Amino acid sequence: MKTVIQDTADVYFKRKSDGKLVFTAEAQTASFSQAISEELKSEKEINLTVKNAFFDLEWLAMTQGETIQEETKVKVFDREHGLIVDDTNKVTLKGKPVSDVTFYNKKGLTYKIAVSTDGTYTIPTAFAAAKDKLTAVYQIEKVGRRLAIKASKFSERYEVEYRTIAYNPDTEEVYSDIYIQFPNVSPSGEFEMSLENGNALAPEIKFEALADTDTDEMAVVIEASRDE
Amino acid sequence: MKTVIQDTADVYFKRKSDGKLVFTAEAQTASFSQAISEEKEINLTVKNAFFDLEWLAMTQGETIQEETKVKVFDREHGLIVDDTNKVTLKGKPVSTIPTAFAAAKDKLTAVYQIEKVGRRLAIKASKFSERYEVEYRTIAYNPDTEEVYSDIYIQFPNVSPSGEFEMSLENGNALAPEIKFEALADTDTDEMAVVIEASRDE
Amino acid sequence: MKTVIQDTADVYFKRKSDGKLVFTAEAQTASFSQAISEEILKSEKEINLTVKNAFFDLEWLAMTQGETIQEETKVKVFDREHGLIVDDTNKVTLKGKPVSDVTFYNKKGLTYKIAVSTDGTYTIPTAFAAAKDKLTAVYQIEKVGRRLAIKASKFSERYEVEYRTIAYNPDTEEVYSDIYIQFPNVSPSGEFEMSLENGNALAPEIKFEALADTDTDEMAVVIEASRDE
Amino acid sequence: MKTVIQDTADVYFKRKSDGKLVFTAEAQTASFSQAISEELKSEKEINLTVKNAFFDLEWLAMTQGETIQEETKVKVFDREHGLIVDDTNKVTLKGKPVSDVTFYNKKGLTYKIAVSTDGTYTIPTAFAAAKDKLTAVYQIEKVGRRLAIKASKFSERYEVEYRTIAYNPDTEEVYSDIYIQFPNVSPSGEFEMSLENGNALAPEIKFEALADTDTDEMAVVIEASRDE
Amino acid sequence: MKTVIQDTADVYFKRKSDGKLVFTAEAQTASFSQAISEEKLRGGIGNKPLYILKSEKEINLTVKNAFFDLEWLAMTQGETIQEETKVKVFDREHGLIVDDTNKVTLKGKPVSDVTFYNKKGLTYKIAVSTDGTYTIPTAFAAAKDKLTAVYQIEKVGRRLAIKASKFSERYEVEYRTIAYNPDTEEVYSDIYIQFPNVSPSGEFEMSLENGNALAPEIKFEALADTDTDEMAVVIEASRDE
Amino acid sequence: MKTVIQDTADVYFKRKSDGKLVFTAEAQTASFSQAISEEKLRGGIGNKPLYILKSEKEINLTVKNAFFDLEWLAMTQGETIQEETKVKVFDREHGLIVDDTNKVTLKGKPVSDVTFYNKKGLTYKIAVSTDGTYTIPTAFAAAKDKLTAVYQIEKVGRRLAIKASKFSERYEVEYRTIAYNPDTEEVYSDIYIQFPNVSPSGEFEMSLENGNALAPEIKFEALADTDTDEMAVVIEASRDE
Amino acid sequence: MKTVIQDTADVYFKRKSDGKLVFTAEAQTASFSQAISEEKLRGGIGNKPLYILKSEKEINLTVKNAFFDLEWLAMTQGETIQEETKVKVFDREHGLIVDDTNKVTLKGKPVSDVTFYNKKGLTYKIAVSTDGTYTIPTAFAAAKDKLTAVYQIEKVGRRLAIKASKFSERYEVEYRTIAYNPDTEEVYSDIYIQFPNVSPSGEFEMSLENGNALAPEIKFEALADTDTDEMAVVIEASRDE
Amino acid sequence: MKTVIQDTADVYFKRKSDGKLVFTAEAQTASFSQAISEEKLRGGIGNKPLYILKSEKEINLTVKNAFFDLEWLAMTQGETIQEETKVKVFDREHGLIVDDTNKVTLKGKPVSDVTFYNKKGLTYKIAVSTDGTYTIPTAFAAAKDKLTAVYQIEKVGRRLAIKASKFSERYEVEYRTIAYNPDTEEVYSDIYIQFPNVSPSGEFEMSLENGNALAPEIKFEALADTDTDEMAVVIEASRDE
Repeated sequence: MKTVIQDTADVYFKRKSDGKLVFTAEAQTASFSQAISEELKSEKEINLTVKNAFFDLEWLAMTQGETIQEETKVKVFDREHGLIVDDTNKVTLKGKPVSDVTFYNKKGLTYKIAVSTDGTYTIPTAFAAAKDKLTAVYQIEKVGRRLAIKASKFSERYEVEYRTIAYNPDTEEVYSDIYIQFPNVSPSGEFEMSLENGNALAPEIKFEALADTDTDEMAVVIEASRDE
Repeated sequence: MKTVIQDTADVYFKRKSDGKLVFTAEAQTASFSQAISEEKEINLTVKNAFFDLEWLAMTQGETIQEETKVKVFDREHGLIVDDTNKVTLKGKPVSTIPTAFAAAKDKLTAVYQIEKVGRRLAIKASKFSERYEVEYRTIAYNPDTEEVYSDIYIQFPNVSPSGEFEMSLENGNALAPEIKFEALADTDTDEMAVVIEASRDE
Repeated sequence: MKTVIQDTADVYFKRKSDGKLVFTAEAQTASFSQAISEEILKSEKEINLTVKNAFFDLEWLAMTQGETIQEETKVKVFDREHGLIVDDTNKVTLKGKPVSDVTFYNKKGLTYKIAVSTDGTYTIPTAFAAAKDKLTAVYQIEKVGRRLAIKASKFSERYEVEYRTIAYNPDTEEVYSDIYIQFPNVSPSGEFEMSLENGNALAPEIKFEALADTDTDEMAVVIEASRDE
Repeated sequence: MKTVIQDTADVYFKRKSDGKLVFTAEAQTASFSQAISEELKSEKEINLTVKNAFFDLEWLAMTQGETIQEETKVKVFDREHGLIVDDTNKVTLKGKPVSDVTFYNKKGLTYKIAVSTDGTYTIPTAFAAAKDKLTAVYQIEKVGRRLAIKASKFSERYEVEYRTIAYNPDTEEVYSDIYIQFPNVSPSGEFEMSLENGNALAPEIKFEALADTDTDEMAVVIEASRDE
Repeated sequence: MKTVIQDTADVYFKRKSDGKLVFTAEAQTASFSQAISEEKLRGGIGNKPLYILKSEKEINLTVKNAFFDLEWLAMTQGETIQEETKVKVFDREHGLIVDDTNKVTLKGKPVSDVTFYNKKGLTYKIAVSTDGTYTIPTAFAAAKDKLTAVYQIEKVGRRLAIKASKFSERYEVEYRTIAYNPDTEEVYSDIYIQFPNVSPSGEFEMSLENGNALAPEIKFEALADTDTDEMAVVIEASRDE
Repeated sequence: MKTVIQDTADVYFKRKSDGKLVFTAEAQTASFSQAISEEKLRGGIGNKPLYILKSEKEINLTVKNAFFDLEWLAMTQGETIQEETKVKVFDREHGLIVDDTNKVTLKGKPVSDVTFYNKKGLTYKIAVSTDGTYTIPTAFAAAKDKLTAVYQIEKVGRRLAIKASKFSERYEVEYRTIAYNPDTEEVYSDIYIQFPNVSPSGEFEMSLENGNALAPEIKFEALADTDTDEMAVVIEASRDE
Repeated sequence: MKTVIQDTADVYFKRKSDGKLVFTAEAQTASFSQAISEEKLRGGIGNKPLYILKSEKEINLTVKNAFFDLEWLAMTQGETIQEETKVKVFDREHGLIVDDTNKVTLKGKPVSDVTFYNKKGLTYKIAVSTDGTYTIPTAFAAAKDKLTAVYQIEKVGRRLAIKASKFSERYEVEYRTIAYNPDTEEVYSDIYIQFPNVSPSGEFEMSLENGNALAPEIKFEALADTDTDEMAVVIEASRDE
Repeated sequence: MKTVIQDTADVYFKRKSDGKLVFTAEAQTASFSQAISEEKLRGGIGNKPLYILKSEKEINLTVKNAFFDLEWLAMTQGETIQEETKVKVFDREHGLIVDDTNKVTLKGKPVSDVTFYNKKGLTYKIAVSTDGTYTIPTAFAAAKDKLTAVYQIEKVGRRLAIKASKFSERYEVEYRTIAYNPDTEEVYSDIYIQFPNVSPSGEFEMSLENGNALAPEIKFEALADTDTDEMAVVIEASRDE
C-alpha cells in the first residue's frame, strides 16, 4: 500500500526483571538511524533519540540505575535581599541559616560573619554604615526527594517502541497503524541536557538495542491496518 | 545549447535478476555525488514524498510476511479508578490497589497488553546480493523562447543498494523518506554513470 | 510528576580553600555534558560545566587563569587623532601628550613618521601634504589602572558549583518544584571563546571540569523540593 | 565592578622589522582564543579572528608577505557586446585587442581570428549571416597595482592591541576603557573570503601570538577607569 | 420564499461563568467572518496539490456600537470597576489677572506645585500656599497682565485599571435581525445568529477627536464548543409560528 | 471582433453527483481571479535572468447575490437543514404597568425571564425570577422610573449548523453575458465562461451595517479536469448564427 | 525643456516570438513602477551607519483599457484561438402556460435535460422529450399555471481554454504621449518609452458588476536585456524636428 | 450610563527627571491602540497545543496638534535647544537684467559663490565679487537679457540638531475630554486617561504640502509601573463635585 503518515510516534516501554511498564504518557520527538559501514566486518549499528517536551525525574534516573531517595536532609544554598541596616549598625535575618553567612555591600566587598543564634548580626562600620541595604547568602537545610549519579556502570535494561498512526492519501482517512518492535534494548549512559532562557529544554534520552537470544531480533517494524 | 532545468526527475527501478519495474512521478530530489578517494564517486540519493514498505524492503534484504500476529502496546485514558472499593479496566489485557494513590477519587491509568494482525518486516544482517537498474528523467527550459527542447536522462548501470537508511520522524511538518544506492562499473563496457539529453525535433 | 521550565539558573560559586562565596549573578546559558573516550581502559566520566553571564568583570575570568590582578599599575596604550589641519607654514600641532614616534596619515593612505617633540610644532614634507590639508595622527599615551596578564599552567584552585531553577506545573502554570543541582569540587578549564561583535553583548563564558569526590565519590547531585514542605 | 560592553575594537598593527606602525581600525568583529594542547599538554595557543567592513589590498598583503610594486602593465580580459555583422562580413572591432579574438553567435560557436593591423575582422558566412549580432572577447593591457603570492618567505612579527569602552550598567556612561594589547604575534596563513551578490566579503585575517623572550607574556588585559 | 435584510442586529452577551445576561443595548453595526487555513503538500512535476491536511477552522466576530460606556470594555480585559476612588487629575485655569503688588489669587484647591505662564511662555513652579495668593517675580511679567494656572486636584469617580493577566471569562453572543419579503412589503422572518464559547480577544482601538463616528470597537474570537463542536449557528424564525 | 461589455452576468450552478440545476438567478457581482506567485531575483552584477518558476496557476471564484438564500449558505457549508426544530432566543418589553406598586406582571412567555435593568446606570438584577404569571417581584423599589424587562423565548424554524465536516462536493459553473458593438449600439455577442470541476471554499464574510443590502459572499476554487486538464474556458458567439 | 503632461499614453505591443505585433488600440490608463531592494552596512564604534548598500532593481508594469475582448485576454495566456467550435450553453425559458389537459408545450432544442420550476419556488425534474409536451404533476401545478424551463442548448463560436501548465512569451511595449509648452501651451514634444525584453504575468481580475464596465487590466513584468545591459528607455521627441 | 463624547482630548506632558509641565496645549486629535500576542507549545499526536503560554502586552499612543512648536519637535530626542548662532542658508535672486557691459548688479551678501541661471537652463558659476558686480560671457546671455541667481546668505538664530546617539528620560501623559448626555444635551461627566511611566518613542513624520496645516505626530511606548504594575488608568468622573 502507498500511503502517508504525518504526526509523531508514541513510545512504549517494557520491564522484564519484575514487570512494571513505565511511560503512561507521550513524547515529542523520536527518530531512527541505521549505519553498518565499519569494514571482523560490521554486523549492525543502531541509535535511538527519544525526546519529550516535559521533564520527569524517572527519565533521568533510568540512564544510571539508582534508587529514588525519599524526603531526606540535603544542604542547599539560599539568598536574601532588601535588608536595611538600622541606626545601631545591625541587621536581623528572616530565614533560618544553618551555616556561615556572607554579606555583600553596594560596592561589592564581602564580609564573613559566623552564625548568631539571636538572629541579629552586627555590621562593621568599614563594611557598611546606617541605613544601608544589605544582602544575605547562606546554606539552608531543605527536605525533599534526592537523586544523584555515581561513576560509570551498566544497570537495568528497559525496552522501547515506536507507535504512530497512518493516513490514507486518496481518501484522507486513518487506514493503518505502525509499530516498531525493539527487543532486548538497554538504556544508554549518555545523557546530555542544556539550560537556557526563554526556550524549552527538550531533554535527550538515548538507548541502544541488543539482538534477541532465541529469535535473533533487534529491529522489527510492524504495520497494522484498521479494517480487521 | 545553454539552458536551465526546472523540474524534478522521474525514477525507474529494474532488477537485474527478473525485473519488476516500479516508478514514481512524485519525488523531491535525485542527487548523485562525486568524489575521489584511495575512487568512489557514484553515491546516489533519491528523496520521495510517499510512504511505502516496498522501498524499505528494497533497502533491507527480507520479505514482508502478511496476515500475522506478533504484539502491540496501547493505552487508554479517562475515568478509570472510582467506586471506592476497586477499579475495573476495559480492554483486552494479556500481561485491586485502592491505596498507594488517591482513594478512588482521581484518574490513574496503567498500560495493558494487546495484540493485532499486521505486516511484518525483519531487518536482517545478511542477504545482500541484489542488483538494480535506475534511470532519471528531467526537462530543461530554453532561456530564449520559454519552452523545453531537451529532456535530460541520467542512468546508472550496475547499481547496488547501499546499507544506509536514515529517517527522522517529527511533528506535522514533513516525512521525506530516503533510499540511497551505489553504482559500480559495468562488466562488458566499464561504464557506471552516463547522462543523455533528448531532442524533440527528431 | 512531569513539568516544564524555561528560566535560567542561579549558579553560586565558592572556593574550596577559603570561605569565599562570590559570584551570585543572573547568567544566560548553562549546561553540562559527558562522553566516552579512549587512550588503556576508558573508565571515564567527565562533566564539563558551561555558564554564560550577561555581564562583564575581570573577576569573572580571574580564576580561569592563575596569578592575581594588579591594581593602580601604570601602563602604556595607543591613542589616535584625526581632523587636524596643517597651516600654510606646513606645520601641525596636536593637543595630546605623546611619548613615542607619531605617525601621520594623509588622504591617499601614505604614512609619515615624526618623533615626538616638546615644542608641539611638527613640519611635514610638501609632497606628503600641501597647505590646508587634513591630517590624522596616532601616538602612545601612558595610563594607570587595572592590569591582568595570563601565564601557562598553574591550575590548583577547586570550587563547588550549585545549579538552581524553579519548576512549573503544566496544568496550573504555577510553581510545583525547585530543581537544585549540586556539584563537588571542580577545576577551572583553559577554554574561553569571547567576541566583541557589533551591537551585541559579549556574554563571557566560563568552563569547569568536575572530578570524582574524595569521600562520597559523587560528581552530580540533583535535588528537587516542593511547596508541600 | 560589573559592567556591560557591546561594541567593536579599534586595533592597530605594528611590525618589528622597522617599527612600522600602520593602519587605523574600522572593522566589524574581533576576537581572541586560548585552549590547552595535548602533546607538553600545558600550552595556551592564541589565535586571532578579526573581520573588517572595508576592503584593502594591504590587508591581504600582510598575510602573504611580499612587495607591493605598482605601475605594472598586465594582460587582462575584455568582453565586447552588441557587435553587428554587416553584409560585407568585415567588421572593425571597437576595442584594441592584443591577443587572439573569438566570436560567438546566438546559438554558440567559436572562431579564432588573428589580430588585424587595420582592425577590420573577416566574418565567415557559415558562422553567421548578415545583420546578425555576435560577441567578442580578447585581452587588453592595463596598468595598476600588482600583488604576487609565493610558496616561501614566512617571517615578520607583528603587535596587536584592542580598544573598547565599558558602559556603566546604571548611569548609561562609559565607566572605563578596556585594552587587550597582545605582544609578539606572528602571521598565520588562513583567509577564506567570498564575493557574492547582496553580501559584503568582510575579509578575515588570522594571527598566531607567542610569548615574549623576556617577560614570558603573550596576552594582557588592561582596565582603566574614565575618571583618571 | 427569499428575503432581503437591511437592518442591523440587537447584540446580547451572556457571561458563561455566572448567570449574567446583560448588555441589552442597540448598536450600529455587527459582522462576523469565516476563514480557513491551507498548508497543502508539494507533489512533484508541477501538479503539487496531492493531499491537504486542512484544519483550524476559525470564525472572527466584530461589533461597533454608537454609544460609549465604561461597562463595554471589561470584556476586553478581565477586571472590575472601582467606584468612589480618589484619583489625582490635572486642570487648567485661565484669565488670572495680576495686581500691582505682583500677586495672584487662586480659587482652586491645588494639591501639588502650581505652574504659571506669561504671555509668551515661561515656567514658574511654586509650592502650594494656604492663603491662595502667590507672589509674582518682576522678571516674570509686569502688573495688569493675564496669566494661566495649571495644577493637580483630586477627584472621585469610577476607576478601572488594565493589566496583562486573568483572561478566562467566556461569553455567548446572540444576534437578532428582521427579514423583509421581497414582493409583499412586510416582515417575513427573524434571523438569529449565536456563537457559543466565544473568547474575547484584545484589539482595542479608538480615536477620540470629535463626535464624528466614535464607534467603540469590540472584537471577539470564537472557539470550539465542548459537547457539540458547532462553532456557529443560524436560525430562521418565521412570524407565523 | 471588437466589442464592449457593461452589465452583469447570470450564474448557473450544477452538481456533479446528481442532476439539480439550482440557482438560475441573477446577482450584481460575480468575479473570478488567477493567482500567480514565485519568481526569483538570482542576481549577479545586478542582472536579471529568466525570472520564473512556472508552476501553480490556481483559479478562485467570487459570486455575490441580491437576495438572502438559506440554501446558499447551506451549499457553501454542505450540511443538513433541520426543519421544525425548537430553539431559544431573547426578547424585551418596554412599559407594562406603573412602577409605584413594586408589582410587575410580564406577559407573552414566562420561561427564563431574568435580569431586569435600571434606567440610568445600574443593573436592577432580580436574579432568578421564573414563576407562573408572577405579579410580585420586589428586588429594589425603583419607584416610577421606566420598568424594563428581558425575556427568553422558545420558537421553531429552520436550523443550520457550522462545523468542520470535510465538504467534498464538486460542481460545474457556467456564465452568460451580453457584449455590445462599439459602432451600432447593439448586443454583438454572448460570452459564456465554463468552470467545470469546481469545489467550494470556506471563506464566509458578511456585515450588518445600518442601511445596505446583505450581498452574501462565498468563494469557489476550480480544479483541473481529470480528462482535459482544463479549469477555465472562454466561449462567445454572435446572434447572427 | 521644462514641460509636463496630463494625458494618458497609447500602447503598442510586439510579439518577440517570430514577428507579430499586438494591440494597436487606445487604452484608458497606463503605469509602470520602479523599485529596488534595500539593505544597510553597519560598523565602527557605536554602530554608526558608515555606508549605504542596495541593488537588484526590478520594474513592474500596469495598463488599463476601457474595452474588452478575448484577443487581449489571451495576452496573459499565450495560445492559439480556435474558431467555429461546437459548444454547449444553457438557456432560460419563461412564460410557459399549461393547458387544461395538464400538459406543457416546449419551445426550444433541449440537449440533456429539462427542469421545471413553479411560481412558489418548488422545483420539478422531468425527463427530456422530443415532441416537447410534458405531463406536469397535478400537485406541482394545475391547469392554467405559469411555468418556467431551463435546458442546455448547442452553439457554435470561438472558444479559448486555460491549460493546467502555464506558458508565456517575451514581448515589446511602446508608449506615446505628448508634452505641453510651459507658457504658450503648444505641443512642445512627444514622449515614448520602450521596454525591450519583457513578459506578462498572470493576475487577471474581471468584476462582473452592474452599471459600468469592468475596465480590464493586464499585468506585465519587466526583465533586463542580455544584449547591451539596458531594460528601460524613455525617448522624448521634438515637434520642431 | 450610555454616554456620547463630542470633543478632543487635552494633553498634559510631565518629565520624570524634573518638575517641568510643558505643552498644556489643547491639541487637535488623540488616539491609542492596543494589541495582544502570545505563543504556545506543541506536543504529540494531532499537534494539539500544550496550553503553556507566554503572553505580553503593549500599547501605542498617538497625538495630533494643529500647531507647530520647536520644543515640541525637540521633545522626541534627548537634545537641548541651542540659542542664537551663526548659520549658513541658501537664497535666490529673481528678475536680473544684464546691462550692455555684460555685467549684473547684486543686492545680496554672497559668502561662498553666485551662480546665474538663464531662461534656456544654462548654468554659469563665478566667485563672489567684492563690488557686487559680476562679469558674464556673451555666450551665456546677450545684453538686456533676464537672469536669476542663487547663492548662500549667513543667518543668525536659534538652532536645533537632531542626534541619533542620545535618548533618555521618562514621561507621563494625561488625557481629558467631555462627555455628553444623549437626552438632556448637557455634559454629564468627563473622562481622563492616564499613562504613568510611558517611554517616548521616535516615530516622527510631518507633511509640508500646498495648503492645510502640518499636523505633526509623536508615538509613545507604555511600560508597566515598577510599583503598581500598571500602564493605563481610565477614570470616569461626574458633575457632582
